[PDB]
Amino acid sequence: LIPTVIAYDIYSRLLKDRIIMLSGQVTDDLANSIIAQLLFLDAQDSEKDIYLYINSPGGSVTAGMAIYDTMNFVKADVQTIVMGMAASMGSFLLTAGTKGKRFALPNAEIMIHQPLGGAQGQATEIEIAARHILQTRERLNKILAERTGQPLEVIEKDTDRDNYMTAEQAKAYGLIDEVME
Amino acid sequence: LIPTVIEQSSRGRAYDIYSRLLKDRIIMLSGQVTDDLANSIIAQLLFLDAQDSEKDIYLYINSPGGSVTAGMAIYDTMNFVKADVQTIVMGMAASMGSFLLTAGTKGKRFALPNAEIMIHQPLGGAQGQATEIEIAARHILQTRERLNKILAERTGQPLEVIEKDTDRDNYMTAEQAKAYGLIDEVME
Amino acid sequence: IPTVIERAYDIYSRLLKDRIIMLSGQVTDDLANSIIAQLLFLDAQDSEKDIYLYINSPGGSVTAGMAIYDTMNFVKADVQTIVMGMAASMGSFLLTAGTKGKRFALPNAEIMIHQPLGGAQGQATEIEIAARHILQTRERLNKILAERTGQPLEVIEKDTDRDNYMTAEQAKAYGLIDEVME
Amino acid sequence: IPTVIRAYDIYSRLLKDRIIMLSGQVTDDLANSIIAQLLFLDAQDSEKDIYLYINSPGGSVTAGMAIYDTMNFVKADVQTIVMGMAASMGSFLLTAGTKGKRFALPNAEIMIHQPLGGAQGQATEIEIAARHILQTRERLNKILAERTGQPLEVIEKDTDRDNYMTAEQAKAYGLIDEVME
Amino acid sequence: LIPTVIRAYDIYSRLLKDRIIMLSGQVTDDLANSIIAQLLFLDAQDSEKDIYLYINSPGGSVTAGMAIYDTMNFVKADVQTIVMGMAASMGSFLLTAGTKGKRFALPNAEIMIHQPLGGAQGQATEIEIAARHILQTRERLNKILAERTGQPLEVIEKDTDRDNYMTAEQAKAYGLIDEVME
Amino acid sequence: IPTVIEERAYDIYSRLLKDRIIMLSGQVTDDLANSIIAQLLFLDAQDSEKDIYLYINSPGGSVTAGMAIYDTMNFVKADVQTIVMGMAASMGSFLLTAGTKGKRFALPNAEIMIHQPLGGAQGQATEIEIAARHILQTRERLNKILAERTGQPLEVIEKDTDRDNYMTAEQAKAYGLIDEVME
Amino acid sequence: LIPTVIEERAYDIYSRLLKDRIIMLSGQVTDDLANSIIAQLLFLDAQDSEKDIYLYINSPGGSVTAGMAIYDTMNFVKADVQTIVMGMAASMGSFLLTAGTKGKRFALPNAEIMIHQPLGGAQGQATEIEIAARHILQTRERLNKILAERTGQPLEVIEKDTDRDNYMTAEQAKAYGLIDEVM
Amino acid sequence: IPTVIAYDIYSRLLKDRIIMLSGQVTDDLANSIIAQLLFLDAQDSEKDIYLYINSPGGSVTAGMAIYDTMNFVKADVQTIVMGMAASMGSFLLTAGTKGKRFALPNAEIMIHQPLGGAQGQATEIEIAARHILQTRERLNKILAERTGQPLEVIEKDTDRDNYMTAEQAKAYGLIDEVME
Amino acid sequence: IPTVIRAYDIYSRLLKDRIIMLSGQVTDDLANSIIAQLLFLDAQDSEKDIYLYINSPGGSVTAGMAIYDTMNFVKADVQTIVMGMAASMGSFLLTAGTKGKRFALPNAEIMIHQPLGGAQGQATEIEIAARHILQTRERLNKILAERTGQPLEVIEKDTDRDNYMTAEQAKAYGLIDEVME
Ligand SMILES: CCCC/C=C/C(=O)N[C@@H](Cc1cc(F)cc(F)c1)C(=O)N[C@H]1COC(=O)[C@@H]2C[C@@H](C)CN2C(=O)C(C)NC(=O)[C@@H]2CCCCN2C(=O)[C@@H]2CCCN2C1=O
Ligand SMILES: CCCC/C=C/C(=O)N[C@@H](Cc1cc(F)cc(F)c1)C(=O)N[C@H]1COC(=O)[C@@H]2C[C@@H](C)CN2C(=O)C(C)NC(=O)[C@@H]2CCCCN2C(=O)[C@@H]2CCCN2C1=O
Ligand SMILES: CCCC/C=C/C(=O)N[C@@H](Cc1cc(F)cc(F)c1)C(=O)N[C@H]1COC(=O)[C@@H]2C[C@@H](C)CN2C(=O)C(C)NC(=O)[C@@H]2CCCCN2C(=O)[C@@H]2CCCN2C1=O
Ligand SMILES: CCCC/C=C/C(=O)N[C@@H](Cc1cc(F)cc(F)c1)C(=O)N[C@H]1COC(=O)[C@@H]2C[C@@H](C)CN2C(=O)[C@@H](C)NC(=O)[C@@H]2CCCCN2C(=O)[C@@H]2CCCN2C1=O
Ligand SMILES: CCCC/C=C/C(=O)N[C@@H](Cc1cc(F)cc(F)c1)C(=O)N[C@H]1COC(=O)[C@@H]2C[C@@H](C)CN2C(=O)[C@@H](C)NC(=O)[C@@H]2CCCCN2C(=O)[C@@H]2CCCN2C1=O
Ligand SMILES: CCCC/C=C/C(=O)N[C@@H](Cc1cc(F)cc(F)c1)C(=O)N[C@H]1COC(=O)[C@@H]2C[C@@H](C)CN2C(=O)[C@@H](C)NC(=O)[C@@H]2CCCCN2C(=O)[C@@H]2CCCN2C1=O
Ligand SMILES: CCCC/C=C/C(=O)N[C@@H](Cc1cc(F)cc(F)c1)C(=O)N[C@H]1COC(=O)[C@H]2C[C@@H](C)CN2C(=O)[C@@H](C)NC(=O)[C@@H]2CCCCN2C(=O)[C@@H]2CCCN2C1=O
Repeated sequence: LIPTVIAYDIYSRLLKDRIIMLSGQVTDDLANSIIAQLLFLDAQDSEKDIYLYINSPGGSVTAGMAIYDTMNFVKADVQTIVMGMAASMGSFLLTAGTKGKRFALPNAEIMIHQPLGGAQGQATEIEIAARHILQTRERLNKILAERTGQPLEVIEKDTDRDNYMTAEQAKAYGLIDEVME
Repeated sequence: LIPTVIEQSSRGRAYDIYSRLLKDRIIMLSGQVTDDLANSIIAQLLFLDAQDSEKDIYLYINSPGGSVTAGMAIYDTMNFVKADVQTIVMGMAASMGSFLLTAGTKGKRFALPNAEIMIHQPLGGAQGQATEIEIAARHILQTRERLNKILAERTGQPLEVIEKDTDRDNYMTAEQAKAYGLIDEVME
Repeated sequence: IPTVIERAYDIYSRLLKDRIIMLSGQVTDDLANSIIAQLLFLDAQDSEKDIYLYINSPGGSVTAGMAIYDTMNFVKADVQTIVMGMAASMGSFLLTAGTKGKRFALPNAEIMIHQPLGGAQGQATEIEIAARHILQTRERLNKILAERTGQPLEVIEKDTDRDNYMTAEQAKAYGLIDEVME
Repeated sequence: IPTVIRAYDIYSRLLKDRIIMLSGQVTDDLANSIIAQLLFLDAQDSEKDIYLYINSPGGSVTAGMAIYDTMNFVKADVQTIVMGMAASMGSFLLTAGTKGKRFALPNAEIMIHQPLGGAQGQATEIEIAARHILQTRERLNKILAERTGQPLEVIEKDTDRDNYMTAEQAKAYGLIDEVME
Repeated sequence: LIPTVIRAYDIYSRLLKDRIIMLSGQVTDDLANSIIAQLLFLDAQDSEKDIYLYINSPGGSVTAGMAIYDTMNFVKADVQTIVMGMAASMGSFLLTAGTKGKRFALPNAEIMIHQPLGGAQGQATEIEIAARHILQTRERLNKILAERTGQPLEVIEKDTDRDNYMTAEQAKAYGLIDEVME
Repeated sequence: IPTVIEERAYDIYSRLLKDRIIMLSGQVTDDLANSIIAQLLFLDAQDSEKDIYLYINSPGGSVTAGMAIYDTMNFVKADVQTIVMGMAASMGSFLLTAGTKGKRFALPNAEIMIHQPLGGAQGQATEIEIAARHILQTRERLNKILAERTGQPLEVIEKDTDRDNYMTAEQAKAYGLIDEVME
Repeated sequence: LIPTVIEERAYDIYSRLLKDRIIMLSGQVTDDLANSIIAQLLFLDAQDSEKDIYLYINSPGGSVTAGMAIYDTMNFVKADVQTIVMGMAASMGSFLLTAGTKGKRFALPNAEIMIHQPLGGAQGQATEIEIAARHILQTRERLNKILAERTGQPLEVIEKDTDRDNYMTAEQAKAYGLIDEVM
Repeated sequence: IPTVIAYDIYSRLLKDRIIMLSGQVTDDLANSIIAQLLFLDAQDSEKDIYLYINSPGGSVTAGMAIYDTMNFVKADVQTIVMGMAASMGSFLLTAGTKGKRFALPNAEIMIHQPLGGAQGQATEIEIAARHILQTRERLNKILAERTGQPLEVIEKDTDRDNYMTAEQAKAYGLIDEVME
Repeated sequence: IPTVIRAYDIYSRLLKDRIIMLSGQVTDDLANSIIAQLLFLDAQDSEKDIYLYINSPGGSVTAGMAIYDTMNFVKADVQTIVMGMAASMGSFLLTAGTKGKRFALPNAEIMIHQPLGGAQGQATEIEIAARHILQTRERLNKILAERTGQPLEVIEKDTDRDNYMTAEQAKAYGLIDEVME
């Protein structure tokens, strides 16, 4: 499945030029790999930018926040380019790229919505899970407000249901800085 | 299952066959278009344009289609790189496969003589509350409209013709696809 | 299912002799057919005496419900509705369709209103057709609710956007029912 | 299924008054019951009407055509009332009621579309199946044209995809004669 | 599911009092047993009055069908056959087995004729036995079709090679039935 | 299952049993065997001078259930006529040919099949040897009975039951399984 | 499962055969297999278009479009492609066998060759089924024309002969025109 | 799979012209065996090839592919059964070069008729029946040649599963020697 | 599976010192590996012994016989040590080691019993399969008789049901020569 060039596998070759591929569902396993790569790249050289290409429908909130926190932590600027899709945690990591350096390819789809979950058990247990997810929504929304410049109450209205945006629409909304042609 | 080839070289080389073809700027797009496939193709397109933007890239396609967004990722990458991207369909290019075929640089889109090409409308699914279904319907109709506009540009056909011709599964011969504008030449 | 006694009825049939219909569980085509048959039979037998429709239902098929709704309005007899336990979705719709002044809830009944649920699969065109259909279904039901409750249509839309659980007292205040019976 | 006092089950009591219930999916089993009932009622008295109440999403084309052919066979007029839903073969049977005696309750849903099927195997086998279903579409559409007064080419455009109609829309179109309030 | 009519008969039993037999759905051993019992009972009761066999069937077991076929020919009474909806495979075979001059189709009936279907697994010898058996079955059924229709045997072989759908009128023309009844 | 009126109301099979007809249809199981046996016994008690009619449409089934029916047919004082309609295979054909001689019939298009017993064994070598001895004894017993019922010599019955052997009604009359084909 | 051979260089056995211009087409024809065969065909022609390519076939068939991709590639490359069937070449396997350069299509003496019509399925609305039927009939017609050209048989003979599964001996296939010699 | 000093053990045996045929005969196994036979003949047609067989059989056509390849190569192909050679396994055993077909003393050899299945219309079943009968006839003729037995004996003896001892198989003509 | 330093995997290192590990179920695949190893080691040097460590619950009769026949074929003496368990074909291969050189670790379990099998179908087919498995039992029992010095009829009585032995019991019986402490 994965070609080699002269000897690196193609993804490792891209990493030599400070490119990280974030593809598919955001899981603990993917997060661990992205994080290792971000750390390695910042140790090697904190003056040169990192490029994070994103094509993801989302996934684990916590796995995403681990990547998010690691992006903010490294000294180097992290540029983000969405290609294809950035939905849910994918769009959250897109908008976390260093401001001025968050891009979408012209036909990318960006989607924002509320966190999804489940709770089962006694009334008390369901209340604890409800509190937890609502706190998670509130924390992510505050971050979105800061990343976009939109006020908090606008982010709440706009994430109530699945909200699909064009690359241009996302630029207008504040999620990205430029559409690259 | 995947054979390897050796190169008698003065610096000291064993490639798997697909990697040997990539040395000569050929990319194989085979099977269903998924996020994993898209990622590989995109990496390969980027790597080849970095290495040399003056020399063409050759994208061989045999695919029944797949993810619209994965496809659009590849489409946008083809247009991004400085190098011309030639496209050859062998066997089948259906749905997103045919869309990528016709996205090759104009004048350099080919079909092997017995290739099947098919175009249709996007497929999807939605479940839930009326409002959730309305959102999904809007989204897929916007996706149809965007892909149709690009097809109009890529083929020269007017938009309203593209709409009538993608309403149902539309199979074409390599010759029919040349006539229609999807490709430039049938190669013997 | 117990029997009572010289004629011998099953208990539900004995209640039907006194003009009581039990609507229990999911609203399906089979249940609708039975309810409708019972409504018709009771009206033929005597249109001057009221019919009592007891409801404990989480909902079900919109069209099966509408069949029952239309039948309730068709028969000359007044149809009183009492909710016991639950009336959700098409259940609450049928509750509020009872003759005005004769729609009741037992004190600890749960009433719920929301939007129709569905699914669509296939080509963009097919999805559009299904979307139009379910939105038209939402609109037609919401207009009927507006009439039944006295609430304006736009209030009904905001209030059915998500699952909206109500107390018997809250439902009386909202106009779904007329009285809470102790 | 409740009983009423001779002691009848409720559906059998309605049959004494010449009402037949067609509910749920049109299968061979359902068709056989409806057909038996239709035949019985016509034998018993051909001067008095039969009332066919329909709530059905459709089903077998051939099982439907068995009912259709029987409705036309019996001397007695067959009135049809849709309550809830008449889709596909359900709507076809609705419109087959005697003209002037086809009704809908006010909130009935009526749907018309083209026949559905499948075929598997050799090219020859697929061709035979394709010819068969196309001939079935053509026959049904001709009958619909007659039943509605619409011209054949209108019926073809209008059954191309799922076509949902209001009771009022169906009266306008010719499927039914009256909406009963 | 099955209504009753007033002595109190279930609807199928009431039709049997007037010498009508309903053959509906798949032809199985169970169905064959019922049809056969009914045919025998009716002939014992009165051999001078006709029997009416309504058919709506996609076919089924060859041997179950042959049991019904042999019984139809055995009884002294004429057996009229009417197809309504579908008579495919063994269904169409039993349709055409009705007494000549009294085999009917309703106008929109579908009739289908084809070859027998089967399977065999095992040693070469076992597969040869099974092949010989189903070919002999085909040949015996085709001979009887030839006789019932007036078509020569080699025409019946060409025409049953693949699924062959016929209109009521086409089936009249071919000899399978005598009249289309309006 | 339809019902018929005489005012007495029988289910159709029970009406046939009033006239001494027993239906053996489908697979021969312990449950079916129990019903057939009860009916045979009842009919003989009621009157041993009048014949019993056993209609058979069966692909076979349990050897021991079949043998229960066979033994009961021979036990009862009344003659048991057998008519095959459709199919009589394996134990079905064995019961067909067990009818009283001179009164075994086939409808003209009936299929009759004879073969060897089928079985299975799993476990230790000793356990499989036990099972093999048992099924071979079963084959030998049934073949002896078939030889007597048909008039064929044992060695012919062995060659002819080695594999599935389908017969026409006429072929089964020629072979000795039945007495007449009834038109 | 797959042994290796030494020459200071170590090849897996299939790769060693590819060094001598032999391609193995084994098992079902899928998009994955087609992609591998095609890569190999192109690589070998680039490396030297004057020396022949040897395509060994043991396949029951598979995807029509995957097969056509291999077919079109065989015709594209400058080098002659010899084809040898060993064991089986059925459906798309026999199509590829007969696509080898004329004069250089072989069968091992006990090879089985089978030709038939394309297989498929269609589900949905009448319109959708008509589209699918048209497509598969066009596919049959295209393949049959090619077979006519490759064998010398007239088109109407190819249509009668592919109506049902048609198994041929190596000698029968030589007689029919699908191959040139039995080796 | 252990290594020796660096070959994997099967590859080390192939350096000495030994091919292992183990387990079910499938298209994948046949492909590997065939590649190995071809490679060994190209490398040297004067030195023998040794095919060790432990197999319950499998695909008739896969087997015939191997059979035809054994006869094609110029080198003599010796066959040794160890454990089992049933159905196509026994057919390949007896295809080794005459005088060089062996069994280890406790080997089981079994011959029978081909197995198959058909489903569908009477015509389709007839086609399948003709095909499997032709396959039986072809394999039986080859067995007759390979063993020296007359065709009619091969037909009676393959009617049902027929298990043979290494000594019984030598007496019958399937192999030449039992090796101790 | 660890490696040790040339760099061998641990099993390959043991094979350099003429040790073969027979572990788990005896299958065609396992047999093929063992056989290849036995052959390789005899070609390399027929004067030095081979050591076959056994921990196996048994498996395929024919696979086991393949290993048995190979052990007898090779010029080199094959020592056998059971560790843990040698049941069914495992114990058969244990006792096939060169006499005087068959060992058990003190707490090894040895088990002998009869062959297991199955047959389905016609009486004739079952008789064939019964004859075959009885001939297999007789052939194995004869070899056990020779290997242990017990008479055949004792072997038959003693393999009739599962027969578990201690290392000491197995020495007494003749299956092995020594218990090694
Ligand atoms: C226990 C035995 C009687 C069971 C009751 C059936 C009944 O009331 N059907 C409703 C129609 C209906 C069906 C449905 F499924 C749901 C629904 F909401 C309404 C009905 O028509 N009631 C009539 C009396 O019945 C009839 O006239 C007849 C005879 C009866 C055996 C069944 N007719 C009907 O189905 C039809 C077709 N009704 C009519 O023809 C008349 C004429 C104009 C159309 C409507 N009709 C009426 O409304 C009559 C006139 C006076 C009031 N008026 C009923 O109550
Ligand atoms: C509604 C009434 C129907 C009940 C009839 C049952 C019946 O006919 N049983 C068979 C035995 C039998 C059972 C079976 F499961 C299978 C089978 F092939 C045969 C029977 O024995 N019939 C006798 C007359 O009936 C009896 O003597 C009684 C009384 C009855 C209530 C049931 N006896 C029996 O079960 C037994 C054990 N029969 C006997 O004990 C007598 C005495 C000597 C031993 C056997 N018997 C007979 O054979 C009698 C004398 C000669 C003929 N002879 C019957 O027909
Ligand atoms: C291990 C490395 C070898 C890779 C081999 C690639 C190759 O041979 N492609 C085929 C086209 C093809 C693709 C496919 F997917 C299936 C198939 F059957 C055929 C090809 O066109 N070969 C050319 C010569 O090679 C090329 O010109 C190049 C350069 C190379 C890096 C890959 N070019 C191509 O892919 C294409 C598209 N070929 C061309 O662009 C030329 C120019 C005009 C359009 C078509 N071309 C040809 O037909 C050339 C000219 C004469 C014949 N003519 C080849 O044989
Ligand atoms: C062996 C190494 C192979 C790596 C090649 C990567 C490459 O070409 N990325 C595309 C961006 C892209 C990403 C993607 F995921 C999909 C896609 F279609 C396109 C790219 O930007 N190419 C640049 C040249 O490279 C860059 O400037 C860098 C450095 C490189 C290690 C990766 N940069 C980027 O990812 C970004 C963000 N590009 C830029 O920073 C510049 C500055 C302004 C924004 C966009 N840029 C360009 O377009 C540059 C300027 C001129 C054209 N222009 C490229 O071709
Ligand atoms: C409501 C009660 C129904 C009772 C009738 C059943 C019946 O009609 N059986 C068919 C035979 C038959 C069985 C079957 F499973 C399928 C089938 F197509 C046909 C029958 O034989 N009818 C006879 C009259 O009935 C009988 O003679 C008797 C007595 C009765 C209790 C049942 N007999 C039979 O089963 C048999 C074996 N028939 C005969 O014994 C006579 C004598 C020679 C053989 C054939 N027989 C006749 O054909 C008789 C003589 C005159 C015409 N002739 C019937 O109609
Ligand atoms: C790592 C490389 C070493 C590979 C070793 C293989 C080996 O030892 N095979 C056994 C045969 C055998 C196969 C099997 F699958 C199971 C089994 F128990 C035994 C073998 O034959 N050993 C011979 C020496 O080897 C050979 O002569 C050759 C050449 C070698 C590459 C493989 N020959 C064989 O397979 C055959 C067929 N053996 C012979 O031809 C000779 C001639 C008469 C028949 C048996 N032969 C021998 O026994 C030779 C003669 C002296 C003793 N004598 C071995 O030890
Ligand atoms: C080629 C090797 C690549 C390894 C890259 C490691 C790295 O970048 N660690 C992050 C911490 C971190 C961990 C994590 F799991 C996620 C995440 F987002 C961030 C880091 O803090 N780097 C330091 C550099 O100095 C270190 O101590 C590094 C060296 C490395 C071998 C491991 N240290 C650490 O684990 C941590 C935890 N660093 C510290 O604890 C220091 C001491 C006080 C607390 C915070 N620290 C720093 O902030 C140091 C000093 C100033 C900035 N400051 C780094 O960048």
